[PDB]
Amino acid sequence: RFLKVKNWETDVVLTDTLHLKSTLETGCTEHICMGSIMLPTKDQLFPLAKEFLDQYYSSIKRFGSKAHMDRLEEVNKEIESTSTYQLKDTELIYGAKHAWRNASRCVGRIQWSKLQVFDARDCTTAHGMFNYICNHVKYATNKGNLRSAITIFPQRTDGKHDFRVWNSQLIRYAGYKQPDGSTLGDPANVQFTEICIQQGWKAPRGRFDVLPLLLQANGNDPELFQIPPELVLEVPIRHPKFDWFKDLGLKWYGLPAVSNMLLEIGGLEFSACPFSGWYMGTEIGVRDYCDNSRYNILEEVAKKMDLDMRKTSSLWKDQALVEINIAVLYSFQSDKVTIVDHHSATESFIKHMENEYRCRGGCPADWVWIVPPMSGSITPVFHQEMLNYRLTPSFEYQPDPWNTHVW
Amino acid sequence: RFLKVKNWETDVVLTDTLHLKSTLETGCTEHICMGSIMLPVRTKDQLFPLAKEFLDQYYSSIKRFGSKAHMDRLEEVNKEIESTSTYQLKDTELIYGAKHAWRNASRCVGRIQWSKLQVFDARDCTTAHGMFNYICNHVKYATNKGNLRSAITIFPQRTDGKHDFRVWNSQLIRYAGYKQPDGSTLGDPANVQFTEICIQQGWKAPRGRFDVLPLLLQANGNDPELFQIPPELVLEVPIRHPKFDWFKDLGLKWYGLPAVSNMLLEIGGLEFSACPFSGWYMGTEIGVRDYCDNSRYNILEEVAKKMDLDMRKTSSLWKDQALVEINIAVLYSFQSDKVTIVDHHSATESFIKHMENEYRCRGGCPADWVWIVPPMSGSITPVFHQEMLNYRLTPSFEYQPDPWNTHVWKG
Ligand code: HEM
Ligand code: HEM
Ligand SMILES: C[C@H](O)[C@H](O)[C@H]1CNc2nc(N)[nH]c(=O)c2N1
Ligand SMILES: C[C@H](O)[C@H](O)[C@H]1CNc2nc(N)[nH]c(=O)c2N1
Ligand SMILES: CN(CCC[C@H](N)C(=O)O)C(=N)NO
Ligand SMILES: CN(CCC[C@H](N)C(=O)O)C(=N)NO
Ligand SMILES: [Zn+2]
Repeated sequence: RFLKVKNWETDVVLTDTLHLKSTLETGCTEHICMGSIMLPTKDQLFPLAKEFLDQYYSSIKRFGSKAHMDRLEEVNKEIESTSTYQLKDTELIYGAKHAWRNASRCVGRIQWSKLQVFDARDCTTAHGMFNYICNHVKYATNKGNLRSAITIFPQRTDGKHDFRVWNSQLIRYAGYKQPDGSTLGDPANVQFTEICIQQGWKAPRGRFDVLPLLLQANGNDPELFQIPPELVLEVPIRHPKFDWFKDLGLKWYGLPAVSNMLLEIGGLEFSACPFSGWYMGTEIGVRDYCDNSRYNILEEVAKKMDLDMRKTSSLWKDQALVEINIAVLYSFQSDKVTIVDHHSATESFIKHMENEYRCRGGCPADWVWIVPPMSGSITPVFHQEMLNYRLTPSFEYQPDPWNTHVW
Repeated sequence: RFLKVKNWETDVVLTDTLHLKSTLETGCTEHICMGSIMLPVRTKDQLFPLAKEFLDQYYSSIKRFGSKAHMDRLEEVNKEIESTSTYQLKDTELIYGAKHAWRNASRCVGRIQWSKLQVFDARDCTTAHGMFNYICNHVKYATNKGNLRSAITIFPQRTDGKHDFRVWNSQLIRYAGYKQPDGSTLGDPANVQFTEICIQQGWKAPRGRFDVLPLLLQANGNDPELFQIPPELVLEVPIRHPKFDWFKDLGLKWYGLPAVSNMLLEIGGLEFSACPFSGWYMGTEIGVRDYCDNSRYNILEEVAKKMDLDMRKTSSLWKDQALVEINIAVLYSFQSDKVTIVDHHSATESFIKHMENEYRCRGGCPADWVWIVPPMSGSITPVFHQEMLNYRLTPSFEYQPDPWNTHVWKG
């Protein structure tokens, strides 16, 4: 019931009690660990509501006060009457900050309490969604001095009037299969791009075409919009030592903004809740650039560095990887766009874990996602035992809308 | 039930049925994953089903399930258990058992090799000197002048828990660590406590940065005894770099034979508390962990100093740069001296092939992603992208408490 986690580099042992407040299921059993798997009515709603208001009122030191009991009554009244209920602005902000706080795959949670919440629950159309999103984009980007933000569209009702951003992130690049057989641009977005084209988008068929937004309001058929090019801050990639690096013609965008997740607060479901912070360097330079099913540039880069690519044991892939990652960090820092390196981010997360342990009784963390995709063991998180469990409010995966939508 | 795992790089999907045969616990529950936790005297009653399960597995593997030889062996084992409270494995079963413990070892990336294991039967051993002799022969055999061969040596099983055979060393070959009065450490900080025990037992310490530790060997529950492995049997590799000529002046070397000696081998309910085994190194074990962990030799600074990297900010990736150069050095050195070693690309790629074959032929391959993914360059290896299922099959290798914590000293 009381659980210990040990850091094997420092011997510091922490005690976790927060896991006893765990709501949802992990995917694991006593027989099988699924730690590495990517994706493992009125009566339902009141305990969920209660559980949430209880933690809310506890957080503002007013547990069992008049205002607390009155609110539970009011919400109780409203559920019984309307089958759903509405959050106060205060609850909405608390809920969103806590969904981030509870995100076990997020290394950047030291920042959790500095989140700008944009309430877009008064939104009714796709043009309105586009407006809200442009405003979020400009606010978060802040001319390169990035600020964390979330924009929250209206909650699910009967489930046939869902708000959804069909895009996986607000800003991503198009993917195109060619007669050649190869892939131009980002192979991860080939399918979404096809959906855009069949919906009407004139694709310029280039390597780094910022995708348009495909926005769905009120369960209606989704609609296309180009984000003002002037609002999409992009960074050309160069190297502080390699003159040739720029000739690869690589760029990335400054704003990482996940737009396909579902925010659950007090049982209510917010199916459109795009949020953004800022990049850790490895996300772009290791994953986006070097994954075999992504831009897959290691082969080209190693060539230009004239490494011996005959045998895997020369560590040529490893050498190029480091340089590509040096260039990403340098390019962002030179253009004054917020970015964090994996050493600094993981050092912060360890400090955050210690704060959460002493102030909250723990910190759900998924080691598989928290450890950076390069240089794992030279970052402190590699050596830190973590317990993974699901707390609410939460960000959840949800099915991609094209498989769900009834046109 | 059928469980699917996906590779997110290739979209190849595999189906696991093998997990249905898993008995032991993971530490995880429906409410908590303990997948990153390092560490999450049997009755007659508990012993017979364990023996039965094992013997059924053994007889199935040789295509003799339900045969007269199978049934006679169950009855013979049953009788032996009721009469003596334990039983003895036939040589054939011991070999099968030891190979399957390796096959089942979910944290081992080298399992493509599982069917090629030389098993040395040391169950006739009675004394610490006997153990020393067995271990010397294991080292010489496995080393093979640099052309490493996988091996395990199996000492007598647990009886009453008061007569255990144990190798107190965590690996047969390791370097001493010494805590200085000024709080710094000479040698390997991981081995300070064990080095202190050795000294107290009467080892005369040379007190340098790479002193091969003596063996501390416990036979039949007696107090352990010290022995020095003959130096001519300990193959070592001076570390140098293919392009950086100052690298040799760091004074680094490592030993060629990685030989885990502190684990417990479970076969058919029987417990083999001393079962040292060895394969060969994957380069990152030495170049990433042994050299660059902060709590190990911790050489990152000195290497980066010598490379003249910008060290004023982490975001130069200086640590990452030094790290790669050190790992190139380790692979180059071992290759140049004709000592078996495998790089993390080759080893992970082979593991994925192994894993896919096991799914097809066996119905699964339990694997601990946290341990399988190498400690540098994670996602440019195919294992990072492979979903895995972790579960516990027997025969198995298990952790056991350190013997200095449990031993009853006789004096
Ligand atoms: C402030 C800067 C932030 C940093 C440096 C950061 C860091 C990261 C990183 C590196 C990942 C892994 C991404 C991947 O591999 O695909 C991640 C995942 C995640 N983060 Fe953050 N984060 C930040 C802000 C935020 C914010 C503002 C939120 C929500 C308000 C958030 C919630 C999440 C969630 C839910 C995931 C998992 C997403 C998934 O499963 O795909 N993070 N974080
Ligand atoms: C043949 C070459 C082999 C290679 C390249 C290899 C590779 C590895 C590596 C890199 C690890 C992780 C080590 C660490 O981080 O401490 C490991 C773990 C392990 N391997 Fe192997 N292995 C090999 C042979 C063997 C053999 C012969 C056995 C036993 C018969 C074995 C059983 C295990 C076990 C039980 C672990 C887990 C150790 C622990 O939990 O501390 N392996 N393997
Ligand atoms: C199969 C495995 O779970 C998968 O590759 C994970 C591993 N760790 C990860 N870690 C992060 N941060 N992001 C990812 O997409 C992944 N992918
Ligand atoms: C806390 C964490 O489980 C621990 O540091 C693990 C991570 N993965 C590992 N993987 C291997 N191969 N060896 C290790 O010692 C570790 N250490
Ligand atoms: C969640 N993450 C954004 C994910 C972006 C993605 N990994 C990418 O590398 O493009 C993040 N840094 N939060 O803002
Ligand atoms: C288990 N592993 C050996 C472990 C050795 C350890 N990583 C070391 O570097 O000393 C191995 N390759 N087996 O042969
Ligand atoms: Zn688990």
